[PDB]
Amino acid sequence: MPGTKRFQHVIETPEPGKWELSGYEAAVPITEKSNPLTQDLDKADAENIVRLLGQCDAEIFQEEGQSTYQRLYSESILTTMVQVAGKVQEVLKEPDGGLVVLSGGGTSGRMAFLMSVSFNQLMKGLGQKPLYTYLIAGGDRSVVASREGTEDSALHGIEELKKVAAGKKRVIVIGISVGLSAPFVAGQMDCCMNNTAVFLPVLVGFNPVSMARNDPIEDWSSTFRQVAERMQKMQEKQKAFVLNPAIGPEGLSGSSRMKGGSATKILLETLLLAAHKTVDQGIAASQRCLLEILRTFERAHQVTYSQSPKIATLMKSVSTSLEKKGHVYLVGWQTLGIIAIMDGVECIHTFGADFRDVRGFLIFTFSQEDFLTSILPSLTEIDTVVFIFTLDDNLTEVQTIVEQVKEKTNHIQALAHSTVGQTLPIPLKKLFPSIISITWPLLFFEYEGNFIQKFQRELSTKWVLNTVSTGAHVLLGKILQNHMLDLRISNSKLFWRALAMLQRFSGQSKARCIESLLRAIHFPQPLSDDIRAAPISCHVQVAHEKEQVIPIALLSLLFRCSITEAQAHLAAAPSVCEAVRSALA
Ligand SMILES: O=S(=O)(N[C@H](c1ccccc1)c1cc2ccccc2o1)c1ccc2c(c1)OCCCO2
Ligand SMILES: O=P(O)(O)OC[C@@H](O)[C@@H](O)[C@H](O)[C@@H](O)CO
Repeated sequence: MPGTKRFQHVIETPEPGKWELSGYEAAVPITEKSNPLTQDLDKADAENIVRLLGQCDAEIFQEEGQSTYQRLYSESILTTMVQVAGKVQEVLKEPDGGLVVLSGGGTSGRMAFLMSVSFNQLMKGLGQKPLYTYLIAGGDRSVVASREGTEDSALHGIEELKKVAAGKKRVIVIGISVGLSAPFVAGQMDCCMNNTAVFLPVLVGFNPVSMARNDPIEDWSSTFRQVAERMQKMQEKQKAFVLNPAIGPEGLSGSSRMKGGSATKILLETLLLAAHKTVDQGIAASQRCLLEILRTFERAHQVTYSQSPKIATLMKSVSTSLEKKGHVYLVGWQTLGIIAIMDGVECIHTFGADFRDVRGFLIFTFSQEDFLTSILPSLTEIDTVVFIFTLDDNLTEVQTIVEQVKEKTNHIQALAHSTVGQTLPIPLKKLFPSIISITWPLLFFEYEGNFIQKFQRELSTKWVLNTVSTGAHVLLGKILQNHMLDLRISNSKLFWRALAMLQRFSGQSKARCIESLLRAIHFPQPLSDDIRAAPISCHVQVAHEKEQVIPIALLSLLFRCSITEAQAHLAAAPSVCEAVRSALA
């Protein structure tokens, strides 16, 4: 019947109690799974939220058990990392005509960007010409914008890759997709494989290839799964690589900006730095050079979450200011400013939040007086301002800007990174009562700009900010168990996540979930055979423009009622979250 093909890949909803014996659950990609540790995230207080997320984050470093998924520390992964270092090196030895591309959509593209800069700094620092570039879905503007719609075109990925790959002779394309999901990346990998004289593709993500997306890509003939399966075959001859450890599910189901983004840095910085230090030593990269770096990153989780109580506090003050319709500001210097801005933007699509609700600033790029004159005026008793810097920063810029803000608001808080035995100028010190200071041991660093110190701090800040922004919103009751029910459908992945969530929370059939979703999307238009047969992009484009789509679909199912009825029931309830919560009961 119409819509049969569009929806063929969808698994049937399991009967009550057999979620598993169906094999529905064994098919849920790890990156889409519910994390058992957070099944009551919607009840944890600030302190537990920090603990549960710090624990989810810990799973990146957890080793493989004995019939189960390879992980970061597994020998198959580390060995692939070695052989990939190997190949970066070949390009490091012939810079002329050589290029290294790091590419993803959304947070994967964001991660790509940071790391491209870093490794270009390192090559510059040695007086060599920078060989790194990034690519992000929607172009460069996406790096600091919520633009969830642009990951959906394979042609567009291939375009940008063709652009940047100019008249280069040797090109390493590291396609980064956490879910092994983004059509943007799928197209690049496939293009690399049709020209391995020039291209070497390395696919990075955190699902088994058996769980990679297998739904049709609208501008492309093969699926992500097929693309990845073919890369895996080429790996035996070292012409493609698939680097895909399991890190376990996200604490907020499907929120791959968290662990997936963190693991992406951890994995690739490790690997790239190894390749660099070892080319200079004229020695092959080895599992042992990778491990040193991996273990430093693992200390970095420990170090970072040593400050949990102060993390939970800042969480409370972020959450308060948002429950009172105030705003939260994130002010930080160099690369940590950038990470600040990434976190705030991501709250827009992740939580349905205003750009002003949690916003980031670099000293978006608003310098000292500029920020003092324009942003500083608009503050308020209930707002929160957050300062994020190292002690190698312009601490005279810092204390000034804090001085002004202190009058306009008292809920200030800071996150400061020091090597041991650096001290905080006593003015600054007096301005913060419980400060989140994170002090790092000394480590022997090979290069000019201490790139290993940079990676530790960026990562630790990411964890802190992610855990804060995410927990702030959970506290406001806006998450259901460990799902964001009320998301904006802005791409095909998110369409599938909505449909899966409808099956999960209603328990009702596939066909009914699909119908209720399309009805809620296209209302006031009824279901026609055209709509049923439409490509998924048509549904996304209409759904993107609307509110409460998923809650309305779910009410419809729960009350076995029409869209008209569900909408009017929603409007006659204190809140979305109450309407849904009470219908589920
Ligand atoms: O397009 S799919 O091949 N893959 C997506 C996916 C794969 C890899 C990374 C992210 C997302 C997906 C597959 C999938 C299977 C079970 C439950 C949720 C699911 O989400 C797909 C496969 C099966 C699906 C489904 C979608 O829609 C939701 C309901 C379950 O049936
Ligand atoms: O890396 P993927 O699986 O291809 O995901 C790419 C993007 O959808 C993803 O990063 C999204 O922007 C984030 O909001 C997920 O929290």
